[PDB]
Amino acid sequence: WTATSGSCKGRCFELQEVGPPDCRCDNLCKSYSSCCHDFDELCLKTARGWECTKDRCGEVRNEENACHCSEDCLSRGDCCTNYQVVCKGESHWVDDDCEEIKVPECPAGFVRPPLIIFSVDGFRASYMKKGSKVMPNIEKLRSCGTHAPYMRPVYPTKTFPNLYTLATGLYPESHGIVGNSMYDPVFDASFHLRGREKFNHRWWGGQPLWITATKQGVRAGTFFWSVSIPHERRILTILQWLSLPDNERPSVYAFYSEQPDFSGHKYGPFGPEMTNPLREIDKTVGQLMDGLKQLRLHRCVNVIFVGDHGMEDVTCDRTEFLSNYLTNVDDITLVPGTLGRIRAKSINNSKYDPKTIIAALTCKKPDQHFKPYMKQHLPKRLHYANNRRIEDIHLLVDRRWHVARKPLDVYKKCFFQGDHGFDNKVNSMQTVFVGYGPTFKYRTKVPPFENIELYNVMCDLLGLKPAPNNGTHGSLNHLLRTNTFRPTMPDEVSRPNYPGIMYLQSEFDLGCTCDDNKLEELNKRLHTKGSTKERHLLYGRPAVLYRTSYDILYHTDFESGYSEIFLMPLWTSYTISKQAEVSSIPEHLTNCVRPDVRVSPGFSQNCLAYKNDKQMSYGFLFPPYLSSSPEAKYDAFLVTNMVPMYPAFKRVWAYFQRVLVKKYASERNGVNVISGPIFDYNYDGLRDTEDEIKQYVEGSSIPVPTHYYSIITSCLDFTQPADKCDGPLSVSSFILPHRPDNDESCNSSEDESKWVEELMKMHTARVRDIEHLTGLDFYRKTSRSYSEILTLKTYLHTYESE
Ligand SMILES: *[C@@H]1O[C@H](CO)[C@@H](O[C@@H]2O[C@H](CO)[C@@H](O[C@@H]3O[C@H](CO[C@H]4O[C@H](CO)[C@@H](O)[C@H](O[C@H]5O[C@H](CO)[C@@H](O)[C@H](O)[C@@H]5O[C@H]5O[C@H](CO)[C@@H](O)[C@H](O)[C@@H]5O)[C@@H]4O)[C@@H](O)[C@H](O[C@H]4O[C@H](CO)[C@@H](O)[C@H](O)[C@@H]4O[C@H]4O[C@H](CO)[C@@H](O)[C@H](O)[C@@H]4O)[C@@H]3O)[C@H](O)[C@H]2NC(C)=O)[C@H](O)[C@H]1NC(C)=O
Ligand SMILES: Clc1ccc2c(-c3cnc(OC4CCOCC4)c(C4CC4)c3)n[nH]c2n1
Ligand SMILES: [Ca+2]
Ligand SMILES: [Cl-]
Ligand SMILES: [K+]
Ligand code: NA
Ligand SMILES: [Zn+2]
Repeated sequence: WTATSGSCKGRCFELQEVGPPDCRCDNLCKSYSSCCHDFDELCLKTARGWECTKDRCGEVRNEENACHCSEDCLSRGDCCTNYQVVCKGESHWVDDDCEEIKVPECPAGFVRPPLIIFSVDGFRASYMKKGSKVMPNIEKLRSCGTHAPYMRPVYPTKTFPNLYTLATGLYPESHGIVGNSMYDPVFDASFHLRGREKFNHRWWGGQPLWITATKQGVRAGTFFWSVSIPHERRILTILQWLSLPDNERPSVYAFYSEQPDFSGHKYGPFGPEMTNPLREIDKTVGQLMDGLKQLRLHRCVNVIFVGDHGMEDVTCDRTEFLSNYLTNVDDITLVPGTLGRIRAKSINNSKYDPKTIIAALTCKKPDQHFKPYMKQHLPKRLHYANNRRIEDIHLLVDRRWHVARKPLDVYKKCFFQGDHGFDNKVNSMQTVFVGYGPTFKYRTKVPPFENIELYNVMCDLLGLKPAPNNGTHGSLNHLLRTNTFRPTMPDEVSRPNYPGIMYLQSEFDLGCTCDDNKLEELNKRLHTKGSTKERHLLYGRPAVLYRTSYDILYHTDFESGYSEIFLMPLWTSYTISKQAEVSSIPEHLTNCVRPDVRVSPGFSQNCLAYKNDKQMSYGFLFPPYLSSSPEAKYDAFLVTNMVPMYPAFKRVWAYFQRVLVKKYASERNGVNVISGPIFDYNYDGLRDTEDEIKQYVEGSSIPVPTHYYSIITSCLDFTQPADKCDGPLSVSSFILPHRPDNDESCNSSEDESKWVEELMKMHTARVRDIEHLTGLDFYRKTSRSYSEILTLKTYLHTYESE
């Protein structure tokens, strides 16, 4: 109940919200049906429109007007945005040359430059170039400020997940808004776009920017606008808030536009009807900037122009129907559209089986436009699993397609021509970023980056300490003129042991077998003391950031950090020059495994466990194919270089090591490779402790990895070889799921040259994703600045075209 018989007199767009049943006068009251009776009349004036005209100049203040052209309007802070232009001979902000803003030029009483976040729904990244003729204000922001060619949204590329990621720095799995539609089994409640439940605070985790600001004594403008409040009135409200006295004036403001997304759904991303919505967004930007100039704030405010996701062409006829795959289509609930989430219709139904649902949806049709996954098997780069709100069964839908349960669902819900929600690597889902202001750089282009990074930067801009989040603070320092955040490398927690030769061959009973001079004896010894280490370990050894017991092991061709707890390397490092040659495993060595005389039998794997385990085989981290000499090849068969691998996965791994590593070394002028195992049994994206491991090689304590990673580094200037690089680095990485079958690749019964690289590209990763998953910190010793290394660690190689 609201006693809607209070009044909004002097309260229009009040900054603190009042508690029911007192009536509300804030920018959200409409959405709760709780505005006072007189809100429309007092707070939403429209008389005479939004612009001054010649004849309105110097008028007598008429308080009924939407905005004013009278003499006192400036000191009142309520002129139409074009007042100085029409009535004072001033130019529009867009018609002024840009001039570097070296320092904030702010009115007395401002303690920090304000921040205005201008967010645009469905603003696809290519609109910046393709709509540039009809967006002169936006284009001036872009070319004068700091801009990226595009910004990567989070998955799913829906509106609420992305806006809340912008506000918090968190993946949807951590903030809790994991789609536009959700069921939470603990609350037994549902969350929907339409309606009441979405206003309940228990949906919204982490700490959004407005709460971070408030807690630290920075005042925030209310960020959200009821849909019926027109854009002109939102701008005028922000500009009025900017005229408040110093003790009441917010320091951060948000404007939100429902366009161009609204029209993109109806007409497709490039429908000829899309020109008008883009013109209108630009007109609104122009109104803001003209209004800031009038208040002498246009060289004082930092403005962020940011999208939530792009838009793709999608029509009704590109719909796959689960009823064409499943016989039991009625025993399931599907969350449909550009992603699929499947659960049982009834938890009382004990004959529902996710296993058989997945199998019935797997590679069933020659051009099938979606792929089913258990959520823990989704590419780790999506960070889309660790939430009770995310259903165990997920469908990744091809760009341009929809998935629905039954055909009745589509024609009884062609309406739409655009949609979004797909994999966040898809070009059409990319969105925009432009920063303009004293704290941003002047005329600077920065590389594409992920929207999870912006919360830290907005905190920096406001002098706030960010709540814990998924950004990597410092990775966007290159956007900023000042206010940079100077991070330190994390401290190593465990230092390694460097074992020498301590065991005789005969002490090992591992059931392993192998068919195996003063000039060359001095050689082997030096190699084992780390003589070639500067060749194979180019950026220092990775730091171990948790408490554990491990050994550094040196060899001619590679170096490893061997874990006595997990019985295998945490990491193996080697360099393959452009000239390197691929050999094969000689026949006498096909099944050779050799004890490592530096490592006790008790901390070694054993061959017997593999013989016994009919499901599990083994592979090697440093590949025998890339040995530098027949003598060095024996090192590759050490029991300490061995890892557990399903035969189905060995097909993948063998092709990567035999063909692809050499291919990248040719193409990139040498590569440094670091590979290792990952254990993430609870799919939280974080290194498992040993008591979290759910699977072991049968009869033994050898833990089975959930994934294998590799980080492949070279010189960005590929005229210099990877091992002699004078400047910036270039990286690509991956985190391959370690699976007992290749069901994920529909073409797997073909030659590895037809499917393996495609699989690896799907599982592309950031070095930072590998760091969370292993508790290691890479690139500890380079000649580059730490900020630059942080940027490199957040890089994702996406394999999309331009
Ligand atoms: C992305 O960045 C984020 C932010 O840094 C990272 O997530 C953090 O990870 C931390 C490490 O795992 C985690 O720490 C835990 O916090 C527990 C306290 O949790 C509450 O308090 C915080 C702080 O205010 C709050 O943010 C939390 O909010 C969560 O929960 C509610 C709903 O339940 C949501 O509204 C909200 O969205 C958020 O949900 C998300 O996080 C939880 C995990 O906490 C997930 O389960 C959800 O799916 C969702 O993703 C909470 O209200 C604390 O209790 C934990 O302590 C246990 O573990 C420690 C280890 O030190 C152990 O020593 C203790 O004994 C204790 O164990 C006890 O509980 C166990 C479980 O019941 C039990 O088995 C034991 O026997 C013990 O009884 C733990 O320290 C932190 O909460 C989150 N923060 C957020 C915001 O998500 C994230 O890791 C990053 N991702 C990547 C890939 O890097
Ligand atoms: Cl239909 C619809 C959908 C969303 C909105 C919003 C809306 C606007 N800004 C938001 O966050 C800002 C965080 C800082 O960075 C910029 C975005 C949020 C997040 C809470 C989800 C929602 N206002 N009106 C709406 N109407
Ligand atoms: Ca884990
Ligand atoms: Cl959704
Ligand atoms: K076996
Ligand atoms: Na297959
Ligand atoms: Zn939309």
